[PDB]
Parts: sequence; structure tokens; C-alpha cells
Amino acid sequence: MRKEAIYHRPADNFAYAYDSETLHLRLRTKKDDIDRVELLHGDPYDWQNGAWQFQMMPMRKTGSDELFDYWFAEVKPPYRRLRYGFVLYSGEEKLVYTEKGFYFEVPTDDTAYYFCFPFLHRVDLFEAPDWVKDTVWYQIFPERFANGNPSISPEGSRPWGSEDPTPTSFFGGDLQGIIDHLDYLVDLGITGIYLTPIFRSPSNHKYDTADYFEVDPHFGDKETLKTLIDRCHEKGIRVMLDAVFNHCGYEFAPFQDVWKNGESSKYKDWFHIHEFPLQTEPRPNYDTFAFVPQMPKLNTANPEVKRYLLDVATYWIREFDIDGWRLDVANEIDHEFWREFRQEVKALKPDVYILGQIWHDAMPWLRGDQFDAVMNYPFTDGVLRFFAKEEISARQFANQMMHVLHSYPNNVNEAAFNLLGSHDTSRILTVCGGDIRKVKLLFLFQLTFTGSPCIYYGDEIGMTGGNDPECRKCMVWDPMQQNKELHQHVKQLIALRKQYRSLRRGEISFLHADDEMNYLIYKKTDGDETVLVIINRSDQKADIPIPLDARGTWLVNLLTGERFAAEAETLCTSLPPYGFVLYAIEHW
Amino acid sequence: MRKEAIYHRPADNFAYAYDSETLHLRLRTKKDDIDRVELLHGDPYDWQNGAWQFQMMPMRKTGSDELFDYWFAEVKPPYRRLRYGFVLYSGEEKLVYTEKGFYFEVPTDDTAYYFCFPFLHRVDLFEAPDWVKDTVWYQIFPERFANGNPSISPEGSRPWGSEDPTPTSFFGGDLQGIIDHLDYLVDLGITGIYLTPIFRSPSNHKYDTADYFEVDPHFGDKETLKTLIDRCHEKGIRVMLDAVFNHCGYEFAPFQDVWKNGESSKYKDWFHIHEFPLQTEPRPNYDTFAFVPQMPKLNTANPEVKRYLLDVATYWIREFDIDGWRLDVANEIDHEFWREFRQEVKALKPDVYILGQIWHDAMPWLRGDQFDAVMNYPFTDGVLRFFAKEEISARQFANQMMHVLHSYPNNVNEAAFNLLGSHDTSRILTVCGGDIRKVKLLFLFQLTFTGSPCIYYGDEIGMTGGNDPECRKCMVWDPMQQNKELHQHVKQLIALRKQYRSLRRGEISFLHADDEMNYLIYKKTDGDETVLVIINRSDQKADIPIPLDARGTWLVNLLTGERFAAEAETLCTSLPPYGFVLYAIEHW
Ligand SMILES: OC[C@H]1O[C@H](O[C@H]2[C@H](O)[C@@H](O)[C@@H](OC[C@H]3O[C@H](O)[C@H](O)[C@@H](O)[C@@H]3O)O[C@@H]2CO)[C@H](O)[C@@H](O)[C@@H]1O
Ligand SMILES: OC[C@H]1O[C@H](O[C@H]2[C@H](O)[C@@H](O)[C@@H](OC[C@H]3O[C@H](O)[C@H](O)[C@@H](O)[C@@H]3O)O[C@@H]2CO)[C@H](O)[C@@H](O)[C@@H]1O
Repeated sequence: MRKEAIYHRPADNFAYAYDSETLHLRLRTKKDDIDRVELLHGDPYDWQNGAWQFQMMPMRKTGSDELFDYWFAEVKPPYRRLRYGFVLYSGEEKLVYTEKGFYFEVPTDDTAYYFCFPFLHRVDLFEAPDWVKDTVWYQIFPERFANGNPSISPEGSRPWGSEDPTPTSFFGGDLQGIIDHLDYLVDLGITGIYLTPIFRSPSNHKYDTADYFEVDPHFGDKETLKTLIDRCHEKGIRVMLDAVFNHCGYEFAPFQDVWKNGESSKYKDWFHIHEFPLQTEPRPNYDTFAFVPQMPKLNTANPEVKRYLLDVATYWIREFDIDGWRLDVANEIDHEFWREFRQEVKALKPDVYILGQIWHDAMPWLRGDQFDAVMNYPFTDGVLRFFAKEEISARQFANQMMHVLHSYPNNVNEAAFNLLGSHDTSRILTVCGGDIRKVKLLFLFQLTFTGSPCIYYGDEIGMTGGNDPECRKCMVWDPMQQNKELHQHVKQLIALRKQYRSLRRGEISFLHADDEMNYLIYKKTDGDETVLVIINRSDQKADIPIPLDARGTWLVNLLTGERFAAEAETLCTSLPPYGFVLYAIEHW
Repeated sequence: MRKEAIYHRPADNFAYAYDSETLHLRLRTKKDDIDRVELLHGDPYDWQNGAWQFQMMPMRKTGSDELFDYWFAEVKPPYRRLRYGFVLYSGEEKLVYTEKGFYFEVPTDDTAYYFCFPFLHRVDLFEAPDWVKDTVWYQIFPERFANGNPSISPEGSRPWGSEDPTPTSFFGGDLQGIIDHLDYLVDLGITGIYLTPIFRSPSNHKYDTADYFEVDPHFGDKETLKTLIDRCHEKGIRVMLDAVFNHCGYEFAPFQDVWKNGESSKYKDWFHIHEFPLQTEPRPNYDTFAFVPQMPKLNTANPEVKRYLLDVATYWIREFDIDGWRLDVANEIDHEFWREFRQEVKALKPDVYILGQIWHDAMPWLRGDQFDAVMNYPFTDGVLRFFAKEEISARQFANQMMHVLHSYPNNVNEAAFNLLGSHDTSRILTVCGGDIRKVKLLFLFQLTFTGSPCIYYGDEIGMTGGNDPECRKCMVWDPMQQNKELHQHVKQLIALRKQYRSLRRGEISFLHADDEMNYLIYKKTDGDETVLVIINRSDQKADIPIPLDARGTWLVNLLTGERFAAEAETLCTSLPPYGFVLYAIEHW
């Protein structure tokens, strides 16, 4: 029992309101250092004789990362007010952790010793559109999906798929192409399309916005967008658009004016300009995305720039009915803006998925007053290092997955954007060194993990390539090229996910196999149903023992449909190289 | 090194923008475990020759508590963007602490391992009024200060000072009384007056409001309030009113109504009612302050309530130019509401001090989007447990002191409302058990601590009594009965506080004393100023040595005036029981 490692603080991941009456509490201890923990809790004003009235509830260890045990307790305070503490036991030896420090005995003559959650407010409750939890995304890079209309393909467009993607090449893909391949997506199981920037911009990626109210001429038109979205909506698909608000393009109307007028520009305060007139040599004299001259940072602090951006935001929702906004480099925009952004957006269309792009611990942006989710990169890094690269062991993977999960609140975790790759990364199959068997595992872990999974175009058919622009080759539409074992694999898994809530929203726990270096075993539970997953992460066959109690326990193979039961001597599966299996557990 | 004890989370007290180009980073470690710490930092996009240009800035240990060491670092990102990690040294052993975990050597092929502080936006910077940081408040209980206008006292009042008050007694205290005695305060040094509730309320404490827009008649009228405030302004004193928004009183018009027309009431949504019709037996079927039927909880999520309390907030400010609101039981009101509260208030009178009564860690209400400051109860707890009750040791008081301070951002601690007692706690003299010496040590530690200190009426003249109602006696105006020793003592200190910047805005640290059981040596510094204080929390004469490097060292007794130099053998200090001394330190 080492106090040095004990920790809890009343906010974010450690203390939060799950729903209106239930609030969850976490505690963190040294790995294996504690046996059991009990939450001390009671209404702040419940008193009898100079004694505070409390109840004791045991906490359950929900996971462990490299060097910490995480404990969980969910209490529905009688009057929505609560004061709590923790009683730690190490082989019957006890300790008392509170806001005022530790003690051998439980203080009861005042409540200032204890941590406090003053009151459960419905309006503060974190809440992300429920649908996203059941959705399964497919990110599209319009320029390279499908050229469904050549008349508007920019001059120079290379023959589709012909050569390798360069920073300045074009192939003529357009929104019409997407409308032209929607069934394909509807067949895969996709239920949401996330598109990358489409508003008019010089480049092929469109991350350097030219006009936030115009559909890039080469992609199509308002008329064309609407039909895309409506066609998607009738097919049961939601549409997410990308919003590059951190900065604009060199060609942004206002920026041009500041450049050709400088100090006297009607828009000098629209940017982060230090010296006049603007320069670029050696480096820019005005803040930019990184050090890119064509991407001058917008000043979201100016009431105008702010009004404008808020207009753009509501415009598209109000005029096209998109179901969400993906906002890149969002972590670089001030919280004050994001606070409004939500207010306005949510005022218009309540269940709009506001996904901010953040490449690090995003807790400050996931409290309920801003984004609904972020890009779960820790998930990405993890899954790849284990399944694809094979650089970390299974205990390590379980460690990092638990580490990222206990880092946020449960409801925030339920709406996490889980992707294995993107337009800014290498192609998952290329990371797998070309091993399809591995990619199969990624999708497997992806599609059984709680949250909102996203699939990068072509990763389901086996596309390959390095990192940007290499990961942006044209979609592959010829069957003789698109690895079908994967298609059916993905398609198959997407089906299971829709079928099993535990997969979509349940809790995850890792069972210790007799080799935490190549075999990974875990299960998903939403309290009602339970699915079990066993993976053989190695290039050899293996006989794996399923660690389950057999009393009234039945397992169902979700891939073959087969069924059977665990006896007074349960069994052990055995998969081939990179093999796997899913079992629905029944407790009769 | 103890990895499990090392900790850092990019937010709240650990990472925060101090100003518009300077941000603070803080790290936690097991006390004495780490030799040195260095902050590894650099701009997220400054790469050259394929290597991330990052620098190594050494960190400073600003204190420790029971179990930890706290390290500090001040950094100005060249482009207001920053990626960082921490490097720890213990002998030859090296650890690199990052968002992605511990490493035994600086990873450099990426910036993702590192903790991140995206951008420095002025709109996200924390800012409490500055005037507050040089103020010294005096808390008054209008009912017990002075019966300036005996024509409006309530029927039944007792001759001023007749006997010990009761929860229902009245001594006809009024606002005129305050005005009449302003000179007494102007003489003491008071530069800020905080008043408890003054709006219409059947009680003698007025915490159960009847009408937020009416000044209790027995206290005075709108007109009388102006003059008190206008007169206060010319004597250079700020005025702060106490607003009770968490709950109303049984006599509050809207509630009375619900109490007549149940579920049909046009106001049933201004409260937290569980079943209709309302009931108080066996217990109230509606949420109240604690379990007090007379105090119905307002539902600040309701749009009408919300708009109402906001108008009340800006009404008095707007028409009476008050200098700040002390918001009662603020931790039980939703965050969203406080966010409007600040928006509204600040747009009206930016320098309005927004103080919230939160009896526990309040990090969540102090991010700059809600409260400017809260009652620093931890302060009071430590201060009394050591100087008054003599329960904890000096070392303990020290840790407790650092523990709190390090749980908040330097700029937040800069505006803390540091009080020793209220109309809710007993009397400081009564807690010292009569010893005027101990109490005298309290004013000392209070008036040498950073923040905004406050003095309970009478404390400065030796008034006594137990916990509510006993602590709310009638202000002793008889010179034959008030304790003039303390008065001057207090008048003496507030003066030094005024002239010694380092005393109100400086950093604090505890010079390890020999008898780490009864002596306390600490100094205050703001970068230039440097005051040192030595206290003999003992009932015996003590010879206490001064731990200071004496190469160009000049001490200045801020009490006698005497000046002297420090020699190789650090000068020792002789002090009587419970004696004390403050020196000004000059390095030449
Ligand atoms: O300017 C050159 C590149 O611009 C565009 O890159 C986009 C990127 O595609 C988009 O996802 C986003 O990325 C945000 C992150 O960028 C880096 O990875 C930082 O480390 C991280 O802190 C950011 O959050 O924004 C950029 C800029 O618009 C083009 O897509 C890319 O092809 C160009 O090479
Ligand atoms: O009739 C009930 C009481 O009402 C008033 O009490 C005030 C109190 O003076 C004011 O500071 C504030 O206190 C809130 C705190 O109350 C307790 O101390 C809890 O331990 C703490 O957690 C709360 O934050 O609000 C109450 C209610 O108005 C009268 O002053 C008091 O005499 C009455 O008993």
C-alpha cells in the first residue's frame, strides 16, 4: 500500500455524472498494491450526532495499465449531492484516502475531509448524439474516390489510378462519384460518410480554404451536394463534413486584401499579423498552420471572424442537413470559440456530431461544453503497434488500451472516433508489411471496440501505399485488384457489431492468457450481453485456453454459428496463424 | 525513481497560460526521490535536418507536501505553440516522462510522445480583478454592526448588546450603522467591505431571500444603499454584496404560488419539485438547502429563473455600482449558469470581483470562464489547526499550506479570499481558547499570505463566542471592552501589507527550521521584495537560528526599524513565548 501512487480528483475522468441520477467515480492505485477498495459516500448534510451519515460500497478494478490499477464505482446519490472518500485494503490492512489526505480511521466529525460532487446537474451532463455510438464511418477523400463527372475534372487530371499521387496531382474524383458508388458503401455496412474538405480551394486536398460557402467547382455544386446527402439519408447514411477553421488559404478573400493593403486593410485584425506588410521570407511574419505560408491562421478572437465562422457552421447544417462537423487543428482554436460553436450548432440541430481533431489528451475539450469526441489517436497508435508492427506485447497493448480508456469518462469513451488510418498516415495494409492476416485483426479489434469506428477508403479492399501523399491513391474499383477476403471480413464484422450492443457500447476487459506476448484475449460487456474475443497474434498455430467459469455457461461462435457449452472442465480453442474467434457468452 | 509518483496532466494547475506569452508548467514527484528535473520543450512544428528543434530548461522545486515534491517552470513559446515532456535525474539514472509514458532516453523521431499546450489565446487566459490583490476585506453582518437608524429596527429588538443572540434574535442592526462607522474602518486599513445578505428576508441573517430586488426595510432603502456605497467609494473602499442564488425563501413569491396551485403553477419549474402538491412532512418533497424546508432550491436551468438571477446580478451592479458578488453555495449551481453569470457581469463592469463559496477543491469553477475566486477554506483549516488549536506541527502546517497552493495556478492563488473566520465559524479568539497571543499569530500569517484577506467584524478588537449564533454578537463599540492590543496589531500589519508588495502578491516558501516541531520560518518574495517571518508557535522562550546565505545580506526588522548585516554564522533570533518577527531581506 503506497500512498505515493494513490490518486483521485473530482472532475473529468475521475469523477463525473453519467446520466441524470448516476455519477461514476474512479480511483487509481499502484498495480497489485491493493486488494479491494470501498467508496465511502453520503449526502453532505446527513447528520445525526456530530457524525456524518455514510454508506460503504465496494469498488471494482476495471483495468490496469503499465503501472496502475483503476477502480470503478457507480452511485446514484439519494438527493443528487455527495461527499465521498475511499477505504483501501491490502490484505485486511486498511487506509483512508480523502481530499485532506490519508488516515487510519474514518473521520466523521466534519465533511471537509472528503471529496465532493456538490450536485448532479442535467444541463452539465456530458452528452453526444446517441446515434454515433451505433454508427460506423467511412472517410472519403473526394478528389480520389471516383470521377463520376469528367466535365468538371480540372485540366491536367491524370488518368484515374494511372500514376502515383503527388502533392500537386489531380484525378478528377467528385461528389458525383460518391453518389455513383453509394450502394457499394451501403453494401459494406457503412452508415456514415465523413468527407474531407470540399469547399473551394486551389489544392487537391482543400485544406487551404478559398471560400467557406462554396463547393469546390471541380467537386460539384450545392445542387450536387444536396442530392448526395439526401440520397445518403434515404439509404440510412449520415454525412460529416470537414471544417478547416484554424486557418484559411492564401486565396481567402480577406487575407488577399490584407496582403494587398497591409496596415490599412479592413481585415488587419482578422489574422495573427506581427509586422506590416505581410512577408514569407525567411519564414512568415504572421502565425500560420505550422510554418505554411499559404495557410495563415485565422483569429477566432475577433468578433467578426467568429461571426463568420459560426455562420459557415450553421449554414451547411441549416442548408444541407449534414449530421456532423470534423474540425481539424481544433486544439489550436480558443475554448471560448468552441463553447459558442457548440451552443449555436446544437441550438440548430441538437444531434449533430461535433468531432474536433485533437492529437493529444483532449480532456479539456470533452467536458460537455464543446466537442462530443475527438480523433482517438492513442487508440490508433496502440492497435498498430500491436497488431500491425508487432512492436509491443499483448500486456503492453492491454495496458495502453486501458490507459486511454480510464483517461476519459465512460460516456465520452462511448462516442470516440476510432480509425486505424487516414489520409495523413500510411496505409494499414502497408504497415502490416503487406500481411492481410494482420489487417483482418485490426478491423476485428476496431469493430468490437466501444465507440464510433471509421474506415479509410480502400482499406477494406486492400489498398496500399506510404504516408501522404502516398496514402491518397485513387480508389480501386476493379475486382481483380480489390482483395475480397477483406471485404467480406469487414462486411461480416460490421454486421456483428450492429448485432451486439456489448461490442458497440459495452465495457472491455483483458483476460490473462498463458503467454502475454502473442495471444490476446478480451471480452465486451454492456451489463446485458457479453462477447468474448480470442486472437492468435503470431505466425504459428496455437492452442489457446478460454478462461471462463462453466456453471450454466454457454458459448456461441459468431463466425461459424456453431454452439456448445463449458463443462466441469471447459475447453480451449486453437487458431491458425493470426487466427481469431468471437463467442457470445450465455449465463444460464 | 518512483514512476508511479511522478505525475503531470496538461491542464488546470499543471499547465496554464500565465499571461499572453508566458505559460506555466508544473510537475509532481515523490518527496526527495528526484535529484533534478528539466523541462524538455519546443514548437510542435520546428523541424530541421529531420530533427525536432527542442530545448532543455531546468525546473525549480517550488515546494513539497506530505508525500510530494513540486517542480515549476516558466516558458514562453516562440510561436505560442508548445510540445513538452520532463526529464528526471537521480544520480546517473534518467527518466523521460511524456504523455505516452516513461522513456529512458529522449525520443526524438516524433512530437506525439509529448504533452501539448496547443496555443496561447488571450480569451482563454485566467483573469481576476487586479485591485482585489491589494485589498483587505472586512465582513459585516448588517444586523449586528450598528443601529444607525433606530426608527426602522424590527419590533422586539433587544437593547444593543443586551445578551447572547439566538437564531431569531434581533438587535436592529442596519445599513446606516455601517456608514456611521466607516471612519473606524478607514482607520483600521479596510479597503474592501463584504456584506452578508441585505435583501428582504424574514430572518435576522437574511439567507432565505423573499425578494432579490428589495433591500430589507429594517436595513434601509435603495437610497441608503447608494450613499453607503458612494460614501465607501470616496473613502477608497470596495463593496461586495452576498447573493443567494442556490436557494430562495419560503416567502419568495414564486414559491408561495407553487405552494397554492401545485402542478398548474406558472412557477412550478423554478424549483426542484418531485411530487405535487408540495409537502414538508414527513420531509420536503422538493429539493432544499441541506434539509431545510424554509429554503427551496432554485432551478437555474429554467430559462426564466436564469434570466431572473442574471438581472438581479446586473441590477445592483448597474444601479449601485457594487464592486463584486460573493455567491453563496456556488458549487451547487450548474456550470453552464455560472458561465452566463460571468459573461453578463463582466460585460457590465469588468473589474467586478466574482467570489464563490466553495468548501473544497474548486479547480472546476476556476478556469477563467466562471469564478474569479473562492473562499480558501484549506487555508483557514491549516492556519487554525496550527496557530490556534496546536494540533498539527509546523512541518504539517507547511505541507498543508503548499498542498493547497500547488493545487491551483499562481494567478488563481493570487486572488484567493483568505479568511480566518465567518458568521458560520466560531470566533478565532474562542478557538485559541482565549489566548490573545495565538490569535495575534493568526492575523500575522493571514496578513503575510498571498491573496485577498478578510476580517470578521470584531475579530480585530477581541470579540468572542462559539459557533452560530454565538459568533454573531453585537459589535462591541465600548472602548472599555474592546481589545486595543489586537486592534493596533492588526492596524500595524495591514499597513506593512500595503507597503510590502511581496506580502500580497509574492511566492512563499518554508525555511526548514531546526525544531521542525514548534518553529516556523518562511519568506515572501515577488522577484524583488523579500520578507522573512519567524514565529515561535510555543509557550516558551526560544532561540531560533536564521537559515540565510549571508554574502551581501541585510535584514530589516519591519517592526522596530533596526537594520543589521548577516555574518558567516547566520544570526540567531531570540523570541518570547508566541513571539514573532519579520525581516526585510536585501542582497547587495
Ligand atoms: O500544409 C501542408 C499539408 O496541409 C494539409 O494538412 C492538413 C491535414 O491533412 C489535416 O488532417 C490537419 O492536420 C492537423 C494536424 O497536423 C499535424 O499532424 C500536427 O502535428 C497536428 O498538431 C495537427 O492537429 O490539418 C493539416 C493542415 O491543414 C494537407 O492535407 C496535407 O496534405 C499537406 O501536406
Ligand atoms: O437556515 C439555514 C441556515 O441559513 C444560513 O446559513 C447560510 C450560511 O451562513 C452561508 O454561508 C451558506 O453556507 C453554505 C454552507 O453551509 C454549510 O456550512 C455546509 O457545510 C457547506 O458545505 C455549505 O457550502 O448558506 C447557508 C444557507 O443560506 C444562516 O446563516 C444559518 O444561521 C442557518 O442555519
